[PDB]
Amino acid sequence: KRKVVLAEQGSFYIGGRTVTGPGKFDPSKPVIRYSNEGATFYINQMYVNFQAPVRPRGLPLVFWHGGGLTGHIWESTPDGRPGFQTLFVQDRHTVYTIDQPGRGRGNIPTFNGPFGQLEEESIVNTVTGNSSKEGAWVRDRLGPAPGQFFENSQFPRGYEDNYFKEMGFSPSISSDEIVDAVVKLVTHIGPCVLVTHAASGVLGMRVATHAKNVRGIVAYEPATSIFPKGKVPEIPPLADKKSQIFPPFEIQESYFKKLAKIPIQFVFGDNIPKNPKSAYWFLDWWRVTRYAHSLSLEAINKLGGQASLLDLPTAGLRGNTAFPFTDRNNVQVASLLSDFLGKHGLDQN
Amino acid sequence: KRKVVLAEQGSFYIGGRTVTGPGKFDPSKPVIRYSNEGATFYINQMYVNFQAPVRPRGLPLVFWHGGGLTGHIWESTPDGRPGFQTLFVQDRHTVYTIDQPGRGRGNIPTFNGPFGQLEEESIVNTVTGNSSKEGAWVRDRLGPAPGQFFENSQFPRGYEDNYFKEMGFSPSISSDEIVDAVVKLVTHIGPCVLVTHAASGVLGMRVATHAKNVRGIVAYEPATSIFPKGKVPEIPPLADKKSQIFPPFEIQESYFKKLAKIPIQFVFGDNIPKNPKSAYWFLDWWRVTRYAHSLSLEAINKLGGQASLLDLPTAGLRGNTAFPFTDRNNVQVASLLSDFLGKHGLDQN
Ligand SMILES: COC(=O)c1ccccc1S(=O)(=O)NC(=O)Nc1nc(C)nc(OC)n1
Ligand SMILES: COC(=O)c1ccccc1S(=O)(=O)NC(=O)Nc1nc(C)nc(OC)n1
Ligand SMILES: COC(=O)c1ccccc1S(=O)(=O)NC(=O)Nc1nc(C)nc(OC)n1
Repeated sequence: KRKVVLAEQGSFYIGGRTVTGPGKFDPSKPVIRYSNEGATFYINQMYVNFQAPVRPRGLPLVFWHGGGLTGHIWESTPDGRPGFQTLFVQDRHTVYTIDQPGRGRGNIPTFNGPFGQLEEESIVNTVTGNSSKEGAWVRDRLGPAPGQFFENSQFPRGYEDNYFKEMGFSPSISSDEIVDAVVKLVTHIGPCVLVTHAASGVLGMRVATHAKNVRGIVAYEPATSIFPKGKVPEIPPLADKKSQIFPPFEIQESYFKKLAKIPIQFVFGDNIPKNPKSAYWFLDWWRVTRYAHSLSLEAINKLGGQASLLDLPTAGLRGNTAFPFTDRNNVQVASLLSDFLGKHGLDQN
Repeated sequence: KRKVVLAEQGSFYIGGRTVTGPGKFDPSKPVIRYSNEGATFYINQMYVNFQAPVRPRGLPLVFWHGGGLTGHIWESTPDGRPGFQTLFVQDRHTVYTIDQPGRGRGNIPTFNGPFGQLEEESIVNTVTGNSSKEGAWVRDRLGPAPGQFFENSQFPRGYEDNYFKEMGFSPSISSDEIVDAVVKLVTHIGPCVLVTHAASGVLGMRVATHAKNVRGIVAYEPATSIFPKGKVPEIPPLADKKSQIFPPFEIQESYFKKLAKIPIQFVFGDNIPKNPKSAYWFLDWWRVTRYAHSLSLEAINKLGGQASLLDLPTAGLRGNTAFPFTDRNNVQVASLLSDFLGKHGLDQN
């Protein structure tokens, strides 16, 4: 289960831009100084790792971590079992894993001065936000409240510290610049499949509308829905009658229609309530978010698309959290991803 | 050359602590708030990646990136050639690569509020520092000034964008907590060899004094020298008559003496001047820093140690920058590391 034969592996940086400070650089003066003087900074670049099997079959897969995460989530589970990177190299696909701009090995754009500030220019905000352990517990549906598990949970219990340690903040890089980096990667790779998660769901949909090389999308528990501009359907508030899900992203119809040209599957785990749940905000949020996604997929299919929603319990998999690819049954989740790739000819040369 | 066979690979988090905000978490209230209310945060943890060959021989190697870097520098060179991770798995060692706390996939400790601030506590400073491309160019001895290359340079010229994109800022995490994370890793792995670089040089020396499982150290271009407390020798200022090298780190003699029990090699590349160089601050800084290291190694050897300084040009390798393990001749640099491991039996079971 653990062995991997790689024809090659490596990593590289792609995308980003530069910004410059005032003045000029003098090599005779002391170089280590609290100064942006004469300085060029590379910002907003992305880190990319690849592992290629011997005799690859089908298209390369690009695994794109969710919000506050890194490519670690595709390498191993919190309890140390193989992640989708190993499983899909064994399945004879070349596997790319990224750390998007602002996360992990991607660039965090800060300089000499208050965080994110280059002289009088704010590149990213000095004030950050970040989830807590308690917030992530309920966001990821480990259970209804921090420290409590659903009876059926597939989470690797006992490895809570390892799991939460993988999460962190993201600086306020524009989503446009994150999408731009991945479009550039897709141009470099050629035809490929995006496998996204949570926050990267909407971003991968956007990439596909800018990059014909994206030949398929599988999105685990996408966090933000997408619709044609001016065609957002009625979406109810949450059960508290005060809160809303994330405002759906709206794109020009000419771009939205490109989503009808490739197979797209959204995958949801377990324990999303069918009925309003005012006592558990994030459970209710997932109910309405999943509903919004069902309408988004319906809109793609009304344009001639092939967009599907897979609820893992309907496939016989019970208890999955919002990270099904690191849960205890992740091999069975991977099997369902292999099935999708195979049906759509994405595992053939 | 590119093929690699792994018995297993993976990644995990280790080390760190938790800090908490005020109050209690309520799962019925909107979870996504600009608030540290009832929040627990994991901070200062380290990311660790491992790749194990089939039938390893000798001790595992722990590659520890320099300042502002990540484990990427051991994965691949800027022009995409195999890094030391691949080369040493091929050489039958299990290889660990880390992103230390504050860098890459390691934790950046920030919350809801100004960067680094958890309510009234400053976990790390809101004001950051960061090198520029121009500063790094001269720091790493690509040439005497930005845009210029030393004759016979082994830098992968043409891949400057890739190279500089791998560098970034570090938040003000205490060095004690960075050392602590690696001590914990060394306890987890067992007997091992540390391979350090620039800023991580002094940190690896510190780890060895706290961790008997460190059985050898190879340090590329270490940035800060280390001496027994009260026993720092006279070190001259730089040629500009005003600047100094980094204040040497001082440790109690009982800990310093632990450095005499293991083989230690410091490795330097090319173009460090033998004579004062007022016009090029960082070249002169390297001259005096290397001198200080020569005295540190002598101090270890006078306590019965096995410490040595390897100047790559004396071994027949010309043109190396301060990242010799990513230069064009990195295979030959790796061969010298294999030689060190073999001399001391660190490549035998
Ligand atoms: C991996 O999960 C997602 O991708 C994900 C999944 C669902 C919603 C949102 C995200 S997120 O990551 O973009 N953003 C996020 O979680 N932010 C956040 N911020 C605060 C301040 N508190 C909390 O509490 C949960 N969350
Ligand atoms: C990888 O190199 C080292 O490890 C390394 C090598 C030699 C010295 C220092 C470092 S460092 O990385 O700890 N710190 C550093 O470089 N800081 C810095 N800060 C500013 C503000 N400007 C510049 O200009 C160079 N440098
Ligand atoms: C690393 O060295 C330098 O950086 C370096 C150092 C000094 C001069 C030039 C270079 S160079 O690399 O930019 N370019 C170079 O050498 N060009 C060159 N072109 C021809 C056509 N013939 C010869 O030499 C006969 N040289």
